[PDB]
Amino acid sequence: SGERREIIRRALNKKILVPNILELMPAWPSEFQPNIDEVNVEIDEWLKTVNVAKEKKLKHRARGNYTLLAGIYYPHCRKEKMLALSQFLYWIFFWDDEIDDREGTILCCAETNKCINDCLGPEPNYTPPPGSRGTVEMLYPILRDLRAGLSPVSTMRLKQELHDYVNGVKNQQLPNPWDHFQMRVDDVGVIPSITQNEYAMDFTLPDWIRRHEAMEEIVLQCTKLTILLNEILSLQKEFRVSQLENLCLLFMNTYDMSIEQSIHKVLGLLKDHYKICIEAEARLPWSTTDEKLNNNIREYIRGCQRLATGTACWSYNCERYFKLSQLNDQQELLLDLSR
Ligand SMILES: [Mg+2]
Repeated sequence: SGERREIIRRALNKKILVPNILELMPAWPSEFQPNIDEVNVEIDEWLKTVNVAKEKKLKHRARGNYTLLAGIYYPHCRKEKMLALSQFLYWIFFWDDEIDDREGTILCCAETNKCINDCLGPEPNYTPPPGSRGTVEMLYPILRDLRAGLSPVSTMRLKQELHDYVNGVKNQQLPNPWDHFQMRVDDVGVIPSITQNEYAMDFTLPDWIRRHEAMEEIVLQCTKLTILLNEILSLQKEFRVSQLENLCLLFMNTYDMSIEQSIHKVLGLLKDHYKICIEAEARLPWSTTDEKLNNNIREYIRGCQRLATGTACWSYNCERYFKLSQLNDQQELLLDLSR
């Protein structure tokens, strides 16, 4: 932790201009669900019922505005689907925030995993146990509404992915950068939002295509790309609260890279994984005859891409990570690791 102090020292008050990450994924457009505004109104009415601190809810609604993120993740869904999808993102940010006490983390993950089993398992019960904490209580109806619009095929995936997320977060309690990177792969809750594209677009991907090596690769690359652009876009926010386990800082620590080189290395990894992913599209088992099947493969991988581009584009349109003033007229971001 002299280790800590030296990272803090080597990056304090550094200012780093970041190129528009969207440009690094040039073939993948960002779009906006056209009913975001009417959904936020309903999301606003709904949040009044959520047993979370009004001031915590508003900070998330104002600076996070996760309905806008859902609208970028699922820009082509119908508005009726937007409600549950948005509700889901408020849950995962409230829950993730409520964690960031070993005893209390263990207890909360156990209750959350139980909620997931109770809602998405084979003997469903959508009634929260009495005394449930607010971030667990709210999840019960949200998983129920999502389950109502998924096939059991997609349901089963969302169940595992959520469990994986929860258990991942329970298991986070200076790491080698590659160690940090890989556990974020088998943790971060991007893959639940790939599966929720099935809910949004009212289709199911057959397991046999999902297990195909190109499809798995595409999911892994878009998960990796989401993590990588998030490592850069969140460096300011986490450095200021001395969350020093950020891939950039960890490249600084392990390899004695400058922060500039470190960010630059992350930007190259992005470019690498973006081309790996594009190449995987050629190896997908596209059908010669089945249009609907091929329309299902297309929407699925569009959800994968939109998760990387959407995470970036949303971050460029909300204040969760930096103040939007920090963007120049080229969507370039001046990080300011001042404190
Ligand atoms: Mg982050």
